[PDB]
Amino acid sequence: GSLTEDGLSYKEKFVVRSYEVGSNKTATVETIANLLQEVGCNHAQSVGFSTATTTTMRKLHLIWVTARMHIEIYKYPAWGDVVEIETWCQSEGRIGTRRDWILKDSVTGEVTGRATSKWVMMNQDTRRLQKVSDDVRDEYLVFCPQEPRLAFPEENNRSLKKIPKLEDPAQYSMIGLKPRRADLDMNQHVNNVTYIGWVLESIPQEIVDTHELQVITLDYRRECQQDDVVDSLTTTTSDSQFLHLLRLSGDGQEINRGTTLWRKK
Amino acid sequence: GSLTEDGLSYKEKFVVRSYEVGSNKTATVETIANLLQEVGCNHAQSVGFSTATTTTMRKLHLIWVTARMHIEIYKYPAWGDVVEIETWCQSEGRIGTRRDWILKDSVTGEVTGRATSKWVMMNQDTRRLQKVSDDVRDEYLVFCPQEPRLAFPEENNRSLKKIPKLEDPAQYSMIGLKPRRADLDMNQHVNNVTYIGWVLESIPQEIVDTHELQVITLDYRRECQQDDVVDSLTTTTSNDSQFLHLLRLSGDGQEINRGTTLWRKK
Ligand SMILES: Nc1noc2ccccc12
Ligand SMILES: Nc1noc2ccccc12
Ligand SMILES: Nc1noc2ccccc12
Ligand SMILES: Nc1noc2ccccc12
Repeated sequence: GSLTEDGLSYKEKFVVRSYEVGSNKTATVETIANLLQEVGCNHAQSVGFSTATTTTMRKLHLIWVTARMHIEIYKYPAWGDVVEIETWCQSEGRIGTRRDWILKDSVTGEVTGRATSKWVMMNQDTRRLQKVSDDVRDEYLVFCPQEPRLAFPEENNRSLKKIPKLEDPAQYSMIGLKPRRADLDMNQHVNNVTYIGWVLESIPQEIVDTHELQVITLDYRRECQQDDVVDSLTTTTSDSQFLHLLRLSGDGQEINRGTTLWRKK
Repeated sequence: GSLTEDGLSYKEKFVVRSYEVGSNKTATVETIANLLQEVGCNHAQSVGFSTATTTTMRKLHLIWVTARMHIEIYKYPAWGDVVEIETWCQSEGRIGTRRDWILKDSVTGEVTGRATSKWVMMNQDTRRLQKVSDDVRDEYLVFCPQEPRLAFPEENNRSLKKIPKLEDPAQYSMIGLKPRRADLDMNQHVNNVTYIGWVLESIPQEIVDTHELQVITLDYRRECQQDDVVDSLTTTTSNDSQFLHLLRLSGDGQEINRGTTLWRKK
């Protein structure tokens, strides 16, 4: 992979692996989400982030945390295909930052997918959110394009729509989901992609067999600890559309809410 | 990746990814096992296997299934490091075939790991095992070296040791493990690497925090179906710690796997 000529975005090519594909022999949405996080990490490393916190963030024990992930796939790359992904960051004032991605077929150059994410600053010890200071902002502004560059430019598009809370009883559910060591990242926290997999666990297999996932929007509210147990709830709201909720199996504390849009194969 | 000059083995280089590493910022044994299966698939594709069954196997509805996996790691590659893996197959008569792997640091060229696996032929529909026929053997012999080439050449080496059955009560356990869609392969069967992860779930976190996994041997006896629930059992059998492992169905206690692990103090 490499930073582009202007040093304001990063591109990397990936060959889809045998274990990364589903029954259609194309990459799963979890493989795509893993590749988006990989190209994001390689981008941070390439612009100087130590092995993505700035000097002032490390001093104040502050970290970036995902608030929302939104992915739209037009065509999933097949096993053996090369997919090229370009990513960049942009500040959205004191609220936080946005990381965007564009996925392309390396052979044709056509856009096969796009993604966007909202990141907020959190104190790693107290878990208190807080806005972005001018000192922190000034440290990372030099790595972002200044004119707006949006993967989702359309005025008030799917990536920015408010998501309601699923009301009991859910139409479908998958209960007692627990993370194993492979679900954790290098910091022993549950990987963000695991939550996407858990959301998808409550979609009936008949939908997965006759449809392709087109759009997924996920809000992150609270993290699942290594010893927590999760229930995944889904209700049809309609192409098929679903409303999703992940909550702790015991007291019902919300961890995530989301929506999915599926296209008939 | 590419077949070597003689066309009897295959090599591929991998850059270790950020999500593929554990708390030590080096690749997990499950990432290594996934890379071994990836280089194995690329080897089958390179020698002509359709997207690894031969013409006669497809006609008879026969497939290769793993009976045993054995992995020994000297050094786990760090995040961003390039690891080179070489793999080859050898027939072991009518019993089945063996696939071996060698892992190397691409920068130094030193051997950082090795692995070996035993594969048996099974009818896809009835699940009945069988010896390999001469017709099937003749179709894949041309892709294997004829002189023995062993990743584990040693005399009474660990890769061929018989594994006993763990007796209740287990010292440690992790109950109610279920596969999710990411645990399935392109044929909707549980991926072999998932079973390694489930075995490791019952190792106490204190061992994982103070030791590095050196050797893992796993026998495969029965597959976990998409709607089955598994219990992972572990008992210490021992600077080094050794454990005996058992995976069984949560309900009736039907064995799916048995294994052993060897851990060295960090
Ligand atoms: N999950 C991630 N997407 O982009 C990133 C950039 C730096 C670190 C983590 C990520
Ligand atoms: N990892 C990063 N690359 O560019 C950035 C700009 C702002 C915040 C983080 C990053
Ligand atoms: N899991 C595997 N290791 O090697 C292989 C070769 C062909 C197909 C599957 C595998
Ligand atoms: N996938 C394969 N590459 O070489 C082989 C030799 C024997 C059996 C299978 C394979």
